[PDB]
Amino acid sequence: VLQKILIGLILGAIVGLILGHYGYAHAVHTYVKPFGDLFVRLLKMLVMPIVFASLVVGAASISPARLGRVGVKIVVYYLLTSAFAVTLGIIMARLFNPGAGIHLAVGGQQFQPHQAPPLVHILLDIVPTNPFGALANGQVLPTIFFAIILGIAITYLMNSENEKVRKSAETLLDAINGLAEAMYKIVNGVMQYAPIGVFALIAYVMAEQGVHVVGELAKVTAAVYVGLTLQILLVYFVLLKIYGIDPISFIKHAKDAMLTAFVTRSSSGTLPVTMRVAKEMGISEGIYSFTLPLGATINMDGTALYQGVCTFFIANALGSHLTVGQQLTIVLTAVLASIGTAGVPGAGAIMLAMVLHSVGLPLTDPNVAAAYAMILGIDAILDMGRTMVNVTGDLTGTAIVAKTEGTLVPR
Amino acid sequence: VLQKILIGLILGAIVGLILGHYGYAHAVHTYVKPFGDLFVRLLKMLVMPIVFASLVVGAASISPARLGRVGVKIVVYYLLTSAFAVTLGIIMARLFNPGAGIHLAVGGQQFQPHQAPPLVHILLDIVPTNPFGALANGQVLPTIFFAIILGIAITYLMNSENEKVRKSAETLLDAINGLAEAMYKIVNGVMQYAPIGVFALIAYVMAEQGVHVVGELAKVTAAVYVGLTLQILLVYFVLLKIYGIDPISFIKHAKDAMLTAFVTRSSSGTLPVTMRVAKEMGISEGIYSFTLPLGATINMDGTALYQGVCTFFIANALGSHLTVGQQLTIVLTAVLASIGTAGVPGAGAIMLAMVLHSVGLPLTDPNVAAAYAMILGIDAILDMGRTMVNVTGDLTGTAIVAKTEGTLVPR
Amino acid sequence: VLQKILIGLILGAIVGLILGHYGYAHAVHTYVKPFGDLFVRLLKMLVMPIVFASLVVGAASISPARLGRVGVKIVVYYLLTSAFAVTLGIIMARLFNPGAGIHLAVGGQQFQPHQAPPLVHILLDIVPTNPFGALANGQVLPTIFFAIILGIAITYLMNSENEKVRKSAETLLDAINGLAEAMYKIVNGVMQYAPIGVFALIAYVMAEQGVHVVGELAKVTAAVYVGLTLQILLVYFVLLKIYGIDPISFIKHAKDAMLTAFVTRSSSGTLPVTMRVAKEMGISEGIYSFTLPLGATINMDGTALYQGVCTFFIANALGSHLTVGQQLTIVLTAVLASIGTAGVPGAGAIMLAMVLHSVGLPLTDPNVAAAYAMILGIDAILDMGRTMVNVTGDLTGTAIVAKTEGTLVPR
Ligand SMILES: CCCCCCCC/C=C\CCCCCCCC(=O)OC[C@H](O)CO
Ligand SMILES: CCCCCCCC/C=C\CCCCCCCC(=O)OC[C@H](O)CO
Ligand SMILES: CCCCCCCC/C=C\CCCCCCCC(=O)OC[C@H](O)CO
Ligand SMILES: CCCCCCCCCCCCCCCCCCCC
Ligand SMILES: CCCCCCCCCCCCCCCCCCCC
Ligand SMILES: CCCCCCCCCCCCCCCCCCCC
Ligand SMILES: CCCCCCCCCCCCCCCCCCCC
Ligand SMILES: CCCCCCCCCCCCCCCCCCCC
Ligand SMILES: CCCCCCCCCCCCCCCCCCCC
Ligand SMILES: CCCCCCCCO[C@@H]1O[C@H](CO)[C@@H](O)[C@H](O)[C@H]1O
Ligand SMILES: CCCCCCCCO[C@@H]1O[C@H](CO)[C@@H](O)[C@H](O)[C@H]1O
Ligand SMILES: CCCCCCCCO[C@@H]1O[C@H](CO)[C@@H](O)[C@H](O)[C@H]1O
Ligand code: NA
Ligand code: NA
Ligand code: NA
Ligand code: NA
Ligand code: NA
Ligand code: NA
Repeated sequence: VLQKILIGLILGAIVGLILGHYGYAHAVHTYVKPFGDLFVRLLKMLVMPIVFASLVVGAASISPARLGRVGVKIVVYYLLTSAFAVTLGIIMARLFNPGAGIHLAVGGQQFQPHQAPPLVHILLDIVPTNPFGALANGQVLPTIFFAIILGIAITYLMNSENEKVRKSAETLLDAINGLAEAMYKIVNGVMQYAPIGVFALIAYVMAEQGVHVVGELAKVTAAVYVGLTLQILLVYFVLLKIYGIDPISFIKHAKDAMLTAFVTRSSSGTLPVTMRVAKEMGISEGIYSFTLPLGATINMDGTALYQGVCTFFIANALGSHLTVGQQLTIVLTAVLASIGTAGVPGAGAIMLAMVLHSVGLPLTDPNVAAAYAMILGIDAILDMGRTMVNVTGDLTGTAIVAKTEGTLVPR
Repeated sequence: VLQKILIGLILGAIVGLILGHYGYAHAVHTYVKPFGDLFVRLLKMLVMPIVFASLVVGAASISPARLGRVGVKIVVYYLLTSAFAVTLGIIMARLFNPGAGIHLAVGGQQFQPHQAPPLVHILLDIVPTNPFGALANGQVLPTIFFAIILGIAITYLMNSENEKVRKSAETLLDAINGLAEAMYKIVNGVMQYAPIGVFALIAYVMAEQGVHVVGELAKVTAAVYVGLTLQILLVYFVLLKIYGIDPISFIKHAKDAMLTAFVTRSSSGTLPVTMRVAKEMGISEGIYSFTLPLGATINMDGTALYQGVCTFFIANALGSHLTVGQQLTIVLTAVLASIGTAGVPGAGAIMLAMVLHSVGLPLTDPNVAAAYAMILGIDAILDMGRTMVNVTGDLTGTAIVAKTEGTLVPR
Repeated sequence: VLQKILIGLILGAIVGLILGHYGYAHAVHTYVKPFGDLFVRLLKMLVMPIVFASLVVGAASISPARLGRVGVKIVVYYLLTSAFAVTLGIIMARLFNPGAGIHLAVGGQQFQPHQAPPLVHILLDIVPTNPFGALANGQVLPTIFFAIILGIAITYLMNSENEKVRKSAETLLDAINGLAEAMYKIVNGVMQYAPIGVFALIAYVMAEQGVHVVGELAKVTAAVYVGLTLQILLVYFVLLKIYGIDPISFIKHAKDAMLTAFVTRSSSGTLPVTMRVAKEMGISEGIYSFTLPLGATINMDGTALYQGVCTFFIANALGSHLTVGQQLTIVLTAVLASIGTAGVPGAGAIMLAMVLHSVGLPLTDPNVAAAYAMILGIDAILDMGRTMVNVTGDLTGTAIVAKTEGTLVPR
């Protein structure tokens, strides 16, 4: 029930700030957060079953050729929106000018960012050498790959002349479809707990980081969140309408994944809600079962935009000036970064470091590190918004593609 | 066949002691033990399939509400019996006074015990973020959690108005039930090898550690084993009868898991036998599929009792006196310890260290370490008994709960 | 299509050598190899599903007793052919005298070989303590073990008097058989990409290592490849014909796995092709589903032969002379080595080190290391041939056993 999570969101926000103000933050950490973390875990639990099972069923429902057209379409969409995101972040930064006048003292946290594996590696790894391992290690891309191959192959089998082959292929499908159906059913149950979860999650963030949102760090929050707002209005909404979708209808249907993403701060972990949203939008499983898990890992408009704003904040705080040529470099790098970290765990951190280095602000610089460490103080706050844009772009792309594919039913 | 394993148990015991006496222990290690270790592996092999599959089928057979009442009931039972166990160990220690007069020289083995993760962590981890990972990593609690959720959800699906949904849910169930049935079938085969396995296992223990059972270490063995005996007679038997179960009937049915636990020294690894025992007792799968795997990981009366006796042995050997207040502390800590190590691998070692530290005998003390190292010399001997009490308590709880739940058939 | 891969093999070979000669090797590394590596990954992807599923179906189709006779038969075959292989390598070495006159300077690469776990360990580990873990970790032997047990048990279940038990066992079988069928279907698709894959793979090897094949390293290549040829002609062919199989028919059917092994340099990774080959030979799934995965891990005639030739090359390069008694030692050790590394990852490297040490040439000797490092320069070249003999022996054994088992249909 929407009312209820919205109450949880609002109540938790304010109680978090109140308790955080009176230095009862470590109480919230101890006694409250747990109930939030549970919600997250409960959702994450569904991910690898619901992604795998849904895709096998989906991949087997529609023609390979359509799937491939779907793939081209969304990939292009994911690329363009990402590029506009990081761009919009630069604009947002140049307009609001966060991080300026800051003269931080070196010391405190240092980082040695992990290096992104080469692009070839990352592409190759889309193909699992062991699908059972990919499922157990929770690797989404390889799971996507195998699910599709298996689904396609199942369809061939069901067109066999030998009944025995047909029947055993049907059984596997039905079993896997049983699992898919089950995971959607479980989502409905989990979402009853959402109010308590949503409450506890936001409460903790507000109690911990709500307080830190002051001075220049408020400028960053503003720039970021105005940026994120603008991506939704000026990009998604406009696009949705161009392709004959009512933005309000979409929000109406999408609201559940959007709210879950915001608090959960997990694109991956919101997937089950996202995927149910698309189902309830009446989108073909042959589409969203592919696009949404893909988008969840490679399509992060929120993050892109943040990377722009963060690069400028750090540059400002060091008194660096970013030429237009450097601004170009940021966009390019941001786009490449998300491609070249596609499967990689903790890809957000790596990307940022790549983007920062592209304009000569290595995180291994003590002055850069001081600046970064400052903005990290409120990352949870930032992460909520940007995660939610991350998910919302997936549904937008999925909606748009679904819409251009017109009528589409199983074979 | 019972006769046969009892012969294996007895033959192996005596041949182990004979060979061990004549310094042919490393022969037994080399050429005999392997056949025992095989038996253990063969049983362990069934665990994660039979736990998962059985629970899905079970969770789907009975109402959630009943399952929850079942859960409350056994948890309470597991708590009370654990508390009495460790208590009975203290009593057993104060009566027999093991470890007294010992003045060990420092040196030899040292330990740095692993720390137990915080209680919140341990509770949260009951919920797997990846069930395929939990299955592959052999994590029982999270597997229990997911199995139940999946089973419940399958039942909802089978009440669907859409035939297609019903059918695919049925298929998944039947597939999983096939796997469950298969694992029970395999147990029957494995247990034919039990005589050889039981023989080799006990032979090795007697040949290695049988000899060490002398002086104060005999006092410890006595105290422990008298303790373990007393738990069965004064606790399980009495309880069984209060709840209208014949202790001899129970033993008659239970004997197989009891004997397997004793030699196998693995609660987890005995599970398949335990779970077959409960089936042959005619207990609802909706009950024992839940209670027995749970009890197997969190309900260890044998270990609790040992912890009591071990704390006193170490204290005695150092000339420490344990006030009544400290004795209280041991009980509490022992109980908490098993809760706060629920999922954790090598939880036995951690628990003991926690209990020892609770009364000011840290294992990082060279004098404590010398004392502990002494009792470790015969841990295999000790472990046999205590493992068997560990398993037996599970069946007792399961029997009692099953009995209070009265008539119970699938929906 | 055969024509096409043969064109890929030939084209790639020559273009590799041409580009390699003109110092464009790192181009081939960068822009070509990827397409080859993809082919390998695509095949590896099928391995654990197709091995597991095929064996369950197979083990359930034929009587345990037959399976056991099959097992004895192939094991014996695997042992004899291995012994002849390493022997033939010694002969090949004494005839061609590779490595003689070489006086290498110490320095460059050093190795500390991993130690093989004890034989008992390796045998025990055939039995998985967690089959889900064995599947996810891609452990073949334990997967073989469990698949067989599960398959046998399924058959018992299907002879049950209770319909419910029968039906749920059937469903599991059909589901698993669906998966098996699917993997074979996928192989057919993958093999359409083979021409491009085969091209890129060979191109890279020729561009990288083709050039290094000169002087004494040419002598080694010759000795090895003549050896490998001779194993096929004098051993497999002769054996095939003794047991009433036409060598050319066999090659005709086998060619696909042979060519895939050669380029792929992965016995494991060729399995899916190998297993399809045997199916198309009309061999019982109850046989090849067992023998081929087994042979793929423990039966490596190519490697054995190489080990012989490599031991002599190293000995020659150091000016060591190998007595007839030492030559005996090599054979024995080579045979034992493959047994005592059965499941072990990177078993090839370990085996070689064991064999080298058996005659007093430890890889930790800087002079030995220099010699070994030299031959490593062309290992890819060597590996192609020896991998292909490795696979071919599996099909030969499988064909021979299948043939001696006469008519064999499901129960
Ligand atoms: C459904 C509509 C309701 C939406 C409302 C849901 C709550 C959103 C919370 C944060 C969003 C990001 C804004 C960050 C807020 C920071 C709090 C703050 O400014 O506190 C500073 C401190 O009080 C001075 O020292
Ligand atoms: C079914 C009824 C048959 C039950 C019998 C099964 C065997 C039980 C073995 C050990 C249990 C614990 C007792 C430990 C025995 C230690 C042996 C011992 O005392 O030997 C000392 C040595 O001989 C002096 O130097
Ligand atoms: C189907 C029939 C066609 C079969 C053909 C497929 C290609 C086989 C390639 C290598 C095999 C092993 C031989 C190794 C060849 C080494 C190349 C070489 O000798 O080059 C040295 C260099 O040119 C001087 O500096
Ligand atoms: C006519 C036959 C076409 C078969 C297509 C089968 C499925 C196509 C999949 C879509 C391809 C588009 C690329 C999507 C891959 C994701 C990119 C990852 C970048 C890190
Ligand atoms: C079916 C009837 C539903 C009524 C309309 C509900 C619309 C709710 C609007 C939610 C849109 C965004 C949700 C995310 C909120 C993020 C937190 C706000 C702080 C920036
Ligand atoms: C009326 C709806 C109730 C739904 C209950 C669903 C299943 C209940 C499970 C039993 C709950 C009791 C607690 C058992 C958890 C194990 C404790 C672990 C401690 C480490
Ligand atoms: C159906 C007929 C069965 C006859 C009765 C069998 C009863 C056997 C008693 C076994 C009870 C405990 C088994 C574990 C033995 C532990 C080793 C003893 C040393 C302490
Ligand atoms: C009459 C009952 C026989 C049951 C046999 C069940 C299956 C037999 C399997 C074949 C046994 C031969 C040994 C093969 C094991 C592989 C050896 C690995 C060496 C590293
Ligand atoms: C069905 C018609 C097929 C025609 C006959 C095809 C026979 C091809 C012969 C291939 C045999 C070996 C294949 C591996 C080649 C290894 C590379 C050669 C260099 C040593
Ligand atoms: C406003 C909420 C989002 C709507 C997204 C529009 C995408 C339409 O979705 C499409 O609709 C077709 C017609 O029913 C179906 O046949 C297709 O399977 C489906 O993909
Ligand atoms: C003495 C061996 C242990 C017996 C345990 C008694 C628990 C009874 O078990 C119960 O029996 C009911 C009546 O048949 C069944 O309907 C229930 O499913 C079952 O849980
Ligand atoms: C030349 C290609 C290899 C041929 C291998 C010969 C092995 C024969 O294979 C056997 O044939 C029998 C008769 O059809 C079948 O009933 C058996 O299932 C099968 O194992
Ligand atoms: Na994007
Ligand atoms: Na996304
Ligand atoms: Na207990
Ligand atoms: Na237990
Ligand atoms: Na061999
Ligand atoms: Na092989």
